[PDB]
Amino acid sequence: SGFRKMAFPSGKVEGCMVQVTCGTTTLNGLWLDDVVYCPRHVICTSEDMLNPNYEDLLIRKSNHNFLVQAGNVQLRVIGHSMQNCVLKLKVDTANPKTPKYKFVRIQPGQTFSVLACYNGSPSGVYQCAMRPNFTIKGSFLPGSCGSVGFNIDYDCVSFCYMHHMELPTGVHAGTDLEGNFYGPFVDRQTAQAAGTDTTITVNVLAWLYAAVINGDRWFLNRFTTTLNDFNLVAMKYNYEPLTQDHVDILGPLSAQTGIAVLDMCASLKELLQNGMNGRTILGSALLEDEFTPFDVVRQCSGVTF
Amino acid sequence: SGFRKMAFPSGKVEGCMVQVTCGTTTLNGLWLDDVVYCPRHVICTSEDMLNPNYEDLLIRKSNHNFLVQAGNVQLRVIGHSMQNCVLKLKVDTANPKTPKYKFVRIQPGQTFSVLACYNGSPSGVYQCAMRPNFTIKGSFLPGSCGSVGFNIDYDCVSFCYMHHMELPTGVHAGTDLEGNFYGPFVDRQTAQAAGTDTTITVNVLAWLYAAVINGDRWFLNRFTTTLNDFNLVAMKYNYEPLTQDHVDILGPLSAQTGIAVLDMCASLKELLQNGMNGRTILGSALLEDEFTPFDVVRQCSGVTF
Ligand SMILES: *[C@@](O)(CO)[C@H](C[C@@H]1CCNC1=O)NC(=O)[C@H](CC(C)C)NC(=O)c1cc2c(OC)cccc2[nH]1
Ligand SMILES: *[C@@](O)(CO)[C@H](C[C@@H]1CCNC1=O)NC(=O)[C@H](CC(C)C)NC(=O)c1cc2c(OC)cccc2[nH]1
Repeated sequence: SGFRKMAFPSGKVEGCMVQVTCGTTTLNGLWLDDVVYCPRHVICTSEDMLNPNYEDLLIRKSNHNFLVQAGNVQLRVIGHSMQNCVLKLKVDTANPKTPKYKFVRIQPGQTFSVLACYNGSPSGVYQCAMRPNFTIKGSFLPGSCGSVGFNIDYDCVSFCYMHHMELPTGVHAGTDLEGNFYGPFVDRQTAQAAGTDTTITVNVLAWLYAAVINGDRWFLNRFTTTLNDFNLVAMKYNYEPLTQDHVDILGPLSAQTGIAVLDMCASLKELLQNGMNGRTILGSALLEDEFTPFDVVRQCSGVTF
Repeated sequence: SGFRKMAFPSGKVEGCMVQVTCGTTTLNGLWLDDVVYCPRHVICTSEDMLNPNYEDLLIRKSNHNFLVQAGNVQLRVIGHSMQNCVLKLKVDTANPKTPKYKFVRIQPGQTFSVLACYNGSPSGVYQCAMRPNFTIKGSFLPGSCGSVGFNIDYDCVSFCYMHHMELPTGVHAGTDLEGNFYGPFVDRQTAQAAGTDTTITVNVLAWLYAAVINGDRWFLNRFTTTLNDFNLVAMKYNYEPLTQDHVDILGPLSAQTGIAVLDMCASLKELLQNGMNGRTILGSALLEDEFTPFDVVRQCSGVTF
């Protein structure tokens, strides 16, 4: 039993974390096979960051301009290409620690593990969720650019995020491993705001099932609601609408506890209208939306990786 | 910026997790060099765990009664012995992924990272804190015995916890890597109850320092107390008394903010006596206690490994 914010074991990613230096800028790279992936603004100077023409700046660079570091071993760049905001540095040596990998673009509401890195060395691992406004509530310091977000299925690591910047509100934005930004953000040194951030509803419902599975039942009530009537109240409190797919995903959680999904919705409806009155749920004074139904099932059901 | 629970990179510990089977019972083991460490109750069947005589059970066990597997590959046991509640199995092969390691016994309040494992395959990693009643509020499922808790100091990995059981209350208990239980618990199929939990006072002070390092400093009292006077008032609110390593460990955080430890102690006593009056600190208004002063230094500074 128990329920913690759990990230995937990071060992498969640590073997790919390298250091990419170009000029006087240093960030992190992901060394898969004979390619090294890193944010493209490593090639930028301090003056270039304001308004960078990247294909312009990239054409003015060469292979020997990039300093790639893997441990205490300098990796030689034998070629360079650019895919959106991601730089691709081909090297002479392949990574023996390359796992089975894939490049996916997660949908908002999904979760992934972040391996915070500085100068190509892993600092810490933690779990994030892609918020509906395509930002993440991460923990990043200058030099964390190039850190990747990931999920592991069987022995396959599915990369989905690369860190790029920090918004003025403390949240963070980045790209997938193809270079496409999550959200309306761009890789320039400007103050960028995001859209209004809604609450991932189906994540809150799975979190409540996790509390019931762990013996916390103070929030349940003897009422039920229709899917539309719940979405009507949920929309009023800036919650994403619950879909028939979301209800289907919560199926196993409803089966284990015997509480219908539409029953849990009446509890979340009550919680939004009345508050928690100073009590806690799973030790939290707030409604938590950073756990997917899989995250709860993989913990509470007993699934292992 | 961004502050959240952050676990150590689990790669170095991943390469030390193995499977230990005795008859029909399977748990997890820690393989460092040519010795595998695991809970001693692996030599038990279902009815053996009720009232086990561990010295009498080990006398009827041989080296070939032990199945040690790295993945699916078996490591032959060339020697077995017992230290308290852990089992030591000498293996014919030395682990090439063995890092520089240590066996340490941590104090209630210190944090570590748990790498949850099932059948020798790491499942997830999360940060825990040792509660003052010597339990941990973990997240374990059947087959998780042998999962280790650890801290990383530079290139050294310090092992400090080996999981053993789950209390009726939902929390968990275990031993260090020397076999000695944390608390008054024993490895048996017995209903065991921990003592009354308290708040890790040194950890809320580091968290208040973490808030001061950022924006929130609204709770600064401009008052002081003696170490003795605060300890007497803190115990009246189910808070742990401050020891000596507590005051000295808060040193770097006090020098960074210029706010003395005893000055911060009076700010916290003001928050215990009159509450927070609907004000929030670092987001959640719940007085977090699972961040050590190192967790603040390590996160706010970007210490890598
Ligand atoms: C990378 O590590 C550098 O390659 C760095 C990581 C973030 C900054 C510190 N903490 C982080 O998460 N990324 C940046 O510094 C980026 C630069 C590229 C072009 C994206 N810039 C920002 O994150 C940034 C710039 C500004 C700003 O200007 C003006 C004004 C307000 C906020 C802001 N964030
Ligand atoms: C290990 O996997 C056993 O190898 C197992 C892990 C716990 C069980 C599931 N989740 C866990 O954290 N450990 C145990 O089963 C131990 C075995 C002891 C050390 C011999 N037992 C318990 O954790 C346990 C026993 C009892 C109990 O009795 C009956 C009554 C109430 C709670 C309880 N927990």
